[PDB]
Amino acid sequence: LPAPKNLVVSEVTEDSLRLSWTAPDAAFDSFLIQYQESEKVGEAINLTVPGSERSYDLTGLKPGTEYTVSIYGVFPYQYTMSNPLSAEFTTGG
Amino acid sequence: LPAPKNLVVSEVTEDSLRLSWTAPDAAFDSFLIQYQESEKVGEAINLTVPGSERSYDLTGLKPGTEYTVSIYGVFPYQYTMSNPLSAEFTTGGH
Repeated sequence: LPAPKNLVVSEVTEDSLRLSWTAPDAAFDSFLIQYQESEKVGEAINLTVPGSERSYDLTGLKPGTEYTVSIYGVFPYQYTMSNPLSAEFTTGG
Repeated sequence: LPAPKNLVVSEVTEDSLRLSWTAPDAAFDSFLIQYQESEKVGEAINLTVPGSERSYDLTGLKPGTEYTVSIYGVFPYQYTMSNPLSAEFTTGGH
Protein backbone atom coordinates (compact mmCIF):
# COMPACT_ATOMS: atom_id res chain seq x y z
CA LEU A 1 0.00 0.00 0.00
CA PRO A 2 1.55 3.28 -1.18
CA ALA A 3 0.41 5.98 1.26
CA PRO A 4 -1.88 9.02 1.20
CA LYS A 5 -0.03 12.19 0.18
CA ASN A 6 0.28 15.90 0.87
CA LEU A 7 -1.99 16.51 3.91
CA VAL A 8 -3.11 20.14 4.01
CA VAL A 9 -5.48 22.28 6.01
CA SER A 10 -8.14 24.90 5.22
CA GLU A 11 -11.02 26.67 6.99
CA VAL A 12 -9.03 27.34 10.17
CA THR A 13 -11.53 28.51 12.80
CA GLU A 14 -11.27 28.43 16.59
CA ASP A 15 -13.23 25.19 16.82
CA SER A 16 -12.67 23.52 13.43
CA LEU A 17 -10.14 22.45 10.80
CA ARG A 18 -10.77 20.96 7.37
CA LEU A 19 -8.24 18.31 6.43
CA SER A 20 -7.54 17.71 2.75
CA TRP A 21 -5.30 15.01 1.30
CA THR A 22 -4.51 13.04 -1.85
CA ALA A 23 -4.76 9.27 -2.20
CA PRO A 24 -4.42 6.97 -5.23
CA ASP A 25 -7.82 6.50 -6.94
CA ALA A 26 -10.01 3.71 -5.48
CA ALA A 27 -7.03 2.37 -3.55
CA PHE A 28 -8.06 2.43 0.10
CA ASP A 29 -11.37 1.11 1.43
CA SER A 30 -11.10 3.26 4.52
CA PHE A 31 -9.27 6.23 5.93
CA LEU A 32 -8.19 6.28 9.54
CA ILE A 33 -7.84 9.73 11.04
CA GLN A 34 -6.15 10.29 14.41
CA TYR A 35 -5.93 13.58 16.29
CA GLN A 36 -5.03 14.81 19.76
CA GLU A 37 -3.80 18.01 21.40
CA SER A 38 -0.01 18.20 21.20
CA GLU A 39 0.25 19.19 24.85
CA LYS A 40 -2.32 16.75 26.23
CA VAL A 41 -1.03 13.72 28.10
CA GLY A 42 -3.38 11.11 26.63
CA GLU A 43 -4.56 9.09 23.61
CA ALA A 44 -5.81 10.19 20.18
CA ILE A 45 -9.35 10.51 18.83
CA ASN A 46 -9.94 7.92 16.12
CA LEU A 47 -12.14 8.64 13.09
CA THR A 48 -12.94 6.67 10.00
CA VAL A 49 -13.96 7.93 6.58
CA PRO A 50 -14.65 5.88 3.41
CA GLY A 51 -11.84 5.34 0.91
CA SER A 52 -13.57 7.73 -1.46
CA GLU A 53 -13.14 10.97 0.45
CA ARG A 54 -10.21 13.39 0.21
CA SER A 55 -11.35 15.93 2.79
CA TYR A 56 -12.83 15.98 6.28
CA ASP A 57 -13.67 18.71 8.77
CA LEU A 58 -12.50 18.23 12.35
CA THR A 59 -14.94 19.78 14.81
CA GLY A 60 -15.29 20.35 18.54
CA LEU A 61 -11.79 21.77 18.79
CA LYS A 62 -10.24 24.30 21.19
CA PRO A 63 -9.25 27.86 20.26
CA GLY A 64 -5.58 28.62 19.71
CA THR A 65 -4.61 24.96 20.20
CA GLU A 66 -2.13 22.86 18.23
CA TYR A 67 -3.21 19.36 17.20
CA THR A 68 -1.09 16.49 15.95
CA VAL A 69 -3.03 14.93 13.10
CA SER A 70 -2.22 11.71 11.28
CA ILE A 71 -4.05 9.97 8.48
CA TYR A 72 -3.64 6.36 7.44
CA GLY A 73 -4.77 4.58 4.31
CA VAL A 74 -6.54 1.27 5.05
CA PHE A 75 -7.23 -1.74 2.82
CA PRO A 76 -8.82 -5.02 4.01
CA TYR A 77 -8.51 -8.41 2.34
CA GLN A 78 -8.78 -11.67 4.23
CA TYR A 79 -11.93 -12.44 6.06
CA THR A 80 -11.74 -16.24 6.31
CA MET A 81 -14.30 -18.72 7.60
CA SER A 82 -14.24 -22.33 8.70
CA ASN A 83 -15.78 -25.24 6.84
CA PRO A 84 -19.54 -25.25 7.54
CA LEU A 85 -21.13 -27.32 10.31
CA SER A 86 -24.51 -28.52 9.04
CA ALA A 87 -27.56 -30.12 10.56
CA GLU A 88 -31.20 -30.63 9.73
CA PHE A 89 -33.47 -29.68 12.58
CA THR A 90 -37.24 -30.12 12.80
CA THR A 91 -39.60 -28.08 15.00
CA GLY A 92 -42.62 -29.32 16.95
CA GLY A 93 -46.21 -29.80 15.84
CA LEU B 1 -9.00 -21.95 11.15
CA PRO B 2 -9.86 -25.01 13.31
CA ALA B 3 -13.55 -25.78 13.47
CA PRO B 4 -16.79 -25.58 15.39
CA LYS B 5 -17.81 -29.11 16.27
CA ASN B 6 -20.90 -31.02 17.34
CA LEU B 7 -23.96 -29.05 16.35
CA VAL B 8 -26.92 -30.21 18.39
CA VAL B 9 -30.24 -28.70 19.34
CA SER B 10 -32.35 -28.59 22.47
CA GLU B 11 -35.52 -26.92 23.74
CA VAL B 12 -37.52 -27.56 20.57
CA THR B 13 -40.86 -25.75 20.40
CA GLU B 14 -43.43 -25.31 17.65
CA ASP B 15 -41.62 -22.15 16.58
CA SER B 16 -38.12 -22.15 18.05
CA LEU B 17 -34.86 -24.12 18.21
CA ARG B 18 -31.93 -23.72 20.56
CA LEU B 19 -28.63 -24.28 18.76
CA SER B 20 -25.44 -25.27 20.52
CA TRP B 21 -21.91 -25.95 19.49
CA THR B 22 -18.37 -26.45 20.73
CA ALA B 23 -15.39 -24.46 19.55
CA PRO B 24 -11.87 -23.84 20.85
CA ASP B 25 -11.37 -20.70 22.94
CA ALA B 26 -10.35 -17.42 21.31
CA ALA B 27 -10.19 -18.31 17.63
CA PHE B 28 -13.26 -16.70 16.10
CA ASP B 29 -14.53 -13.13 16.08
CA SER B 30 -18.01 -14.38 15.30
CA PHE B 31 -20.09 -17.34 14.20
CA LEU B 32 -22.16 -17.11 11.04
CA ILE B 33 -25.47 -18.94 11.25
CA GLN B 34 -27.51 -19.84 8.20
CA TYR B 35 -31.01 -21.30 8.40
CA GLN B 36 -33.77 -21.98 5.86
CA GLU B 37 -36.71 -24.33 5.25
CA SER B 38 -35.43 -27.60 3.77
CA GLU B 39 -38.01 -27.98 1.00
CA LYS B 40 -39.60 -24.59 0.27
CA VAL B 41 -37.38 -22.78 -2.27
CA GLY B 42 -36.20 -19.24 -1.52
CA GLU B 43 -33.55 -17.40 0.45
CA ALA B 44 -31.67 -18.36 3.61
CA ILE B 45 -31.24 -15.92 6.50
CA ASN B 46 -27.81 -15.05 7.86
CA LEU B 47 -27.03 -13.95 11.39
CA THR B 48 -23.73 -13.23 13.11
CA VAL B 49 -23.49 -14.07 16.76
CA PRO B 50 -20.52 -12.99 18.87
CA GLY B 51 -17.50 -15.31 19.04
CA SER B 52 -17.77 -16.07 22.74
CA GLU B 53 -21.19 -17.62 22.29
CA ARG B 54 -21.76 -21.39 22.05
CA SER B 55 -25.53 -21.43 21.76
CA TYR B 56 -28.29 -19.64 19.90
CA ASP B 57 -32.08 -19.66 19.59
CA LEU B 58 -33.77 -19.53 16.21
CA THR B 59 -37.21 -17.92 16.44
CA GLY B 60 -40.11 -17.12 14.16
CA LEU B 61 -40.14 -20.66 12.80
CA LYS B 62 -43.02 -22.76 11.42
CA PRO B 63 -44.63 -25.77 13.12
CA GLY B 64 -43.48 -29.27 12.16
CA THR B 65 -40.95 -27.74 9.77
CA GLU B 66 -37.45 -28.96 9.02
CA TYR B 67 -34.59 -26.53 8.79
CA THR B 68 -31.23 -26.80 7.12
CA VAL B 69 -28.87 -25.25 9.67
CA SER B 70 -25.22 -24.34 8.99
CA ILE B 71 -22.62 -22.67 11.19
CA TYR B 72 -19.25 -21.22 10.20
CA GLY B 73 -16.55 -20.03 12.55
CA VAL B 74 -15.37 -16.60 11.35
CA PHE B 75 -12.55 -14.13 11.72
CA PRO B 76 -12.59 -10.68 10.02
CA TYR B 77 -8.82 -10.67 10.47
CA GLN B 78 -6.07 -8.99 8.50
CA TYR B 79 -6.24 -5.26 7.95
CA THR B 80 -3.28 -3.52 6.39
CA MET B 81 -2.56 0.20 6.64
CA SER B 82 0.01 2.54 5.09
CA ASN B 83 2.49 4.58 7.06
CA PRO B 84 0.74 7.54 8.67
CA LEU B 85 0.80 10.98 7.13
CA SER B 86 1.26 13.26 10.11
CA ALA B 87 1.16 17.05 10.52
CA GLU B 88 0.68 19.71 13.19
CA PHE B 89 -2.21 22.09 12.62
CA THR B 90 -3.36 24.84 14.99
CA THR B 91 -6.76 26.55 15.56
CA GLY B 92 -7.22 30.33 15.61
CA GLY B 93 -7.98 32.83 18.39
CA HIS B 94 -6.31 32.94 21.81
